[PDB]
Amino acid sequence: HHHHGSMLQKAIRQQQQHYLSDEFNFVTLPLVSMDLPDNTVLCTPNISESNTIIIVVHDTSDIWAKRNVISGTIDLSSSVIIDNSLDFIKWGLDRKYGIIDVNIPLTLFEPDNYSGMITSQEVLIYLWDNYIKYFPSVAKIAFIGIGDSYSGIVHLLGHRDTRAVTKTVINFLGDKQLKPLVPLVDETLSEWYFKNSLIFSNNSHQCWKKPRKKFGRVLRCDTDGLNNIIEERFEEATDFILDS
Amino acid sequence: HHHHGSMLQKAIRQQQQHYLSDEFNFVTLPLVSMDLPDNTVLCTPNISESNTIIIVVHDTSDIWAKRNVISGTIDLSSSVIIDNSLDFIKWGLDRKYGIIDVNIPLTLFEPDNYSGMITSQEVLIYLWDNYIKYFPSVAKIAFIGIGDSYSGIVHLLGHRDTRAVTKTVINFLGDKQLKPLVPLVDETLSEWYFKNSLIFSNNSHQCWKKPRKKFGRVLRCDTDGLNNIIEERFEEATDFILDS
Repeated sequence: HHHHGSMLQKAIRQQQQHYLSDEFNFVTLPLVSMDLPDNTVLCTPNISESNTIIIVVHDTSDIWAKRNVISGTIDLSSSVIIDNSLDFIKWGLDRKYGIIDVNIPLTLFEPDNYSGMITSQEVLIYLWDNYIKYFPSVAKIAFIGIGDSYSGIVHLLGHRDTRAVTKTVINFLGDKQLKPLVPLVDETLSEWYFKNSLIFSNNSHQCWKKPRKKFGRVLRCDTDGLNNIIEERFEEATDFILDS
Repeated sequence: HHHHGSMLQKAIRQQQQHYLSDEFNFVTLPLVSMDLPDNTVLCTPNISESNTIIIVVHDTSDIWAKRNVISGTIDLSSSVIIDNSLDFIKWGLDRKYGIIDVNIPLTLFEPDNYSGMITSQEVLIYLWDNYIKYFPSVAKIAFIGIGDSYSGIVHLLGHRDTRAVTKTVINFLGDKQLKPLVPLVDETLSEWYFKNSLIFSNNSHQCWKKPRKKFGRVLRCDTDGLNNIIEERFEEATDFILDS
């Protein structure tokens, strides 16, 4: 039986690309000279001329579907995309913010997602060095990282001076492993990162079973599951964003 | 939550198209002037110059995947295509037969698959009237219909004189409804159809809980599930094929 997991990852991002184009006319941010698909990064038009930007980073979205229990096969008509960034996108558009949506493919068929995290680091560095750094009108960025993909955000904070425009970082972690920030340029960054971040994790997390300050203010949600903790704490998150 | 079922149907057929091209260099049979995708019908090269053709008709393949039980989401790395026609394709290639593979999209989001069956009827009529009818070297066709898609086959038998080249029809039914053949051109066809068909259905089927001759020799397998009854009776099927 032939695996179908990679095809699915691309099918998911492509339907997302479709909705975001039809509904809010997003577009692609050519991440040329990297062997990643075009719709990896998507963004509001005239993003270059935007004041405030929300940048949402995530791994491929989950698919929920019922499953004929004994055949074990997936009910195609019940299949839906659980898009954890869509509500942040709609929230920011409704305040005329610039939106950047980054999609990082999961590393399937491997003990964990180390490699996906590395890709996340590389894409956010490309984004910052070739774009954004050359955005004239950008003032105030908020970063939202869903799942493992958040590694790319923390990496960028530590490997680029950034505090000129970065006002908030949010991480909806779930059951994933906490990402440390190890500053390279400035040690103040440790204190800044703790006072300007929210790291939302599953109630059932390994931690709390003592998180150190390099991790940046970890909070224990009352539920589990990325979708659940985002629903649970979307207001606390957006609240925290606006006060910066 | 946005449905994802249609995208999936196209993603499945497209990975199939990939394997069949890389592994046996299949190609597309332009079904022009119909608003169906290119990879609907796929076939061995030089099909026009083939003596014996196996024609395998099926609905979109199932996807099996484990599912994180409480989040309810699908394990992408465990996801696989359950391709019920692949073993017939490999069986026929290993005897140098011509292969034609027809894919009919399921009608998702509707009480049943009436519409898909109608599409199946239309594609096999297009195939027979614009192609095949004009194949010089074709002698001996066997039809294999998986699931509801078999309706297109029965329809063609009754709406076109066909017995010049059709030697066997096989239907791996499962739990679907039996397709009657109502001859239009010739009444002998009822007797021919019963003596030249095998209709394999699930042990748990509605029938046997008395099938009439218009249905063409229904057999009760010992298991349930298309994949299971094909595994169970692949030899009986191929056996029945060769004796014609």
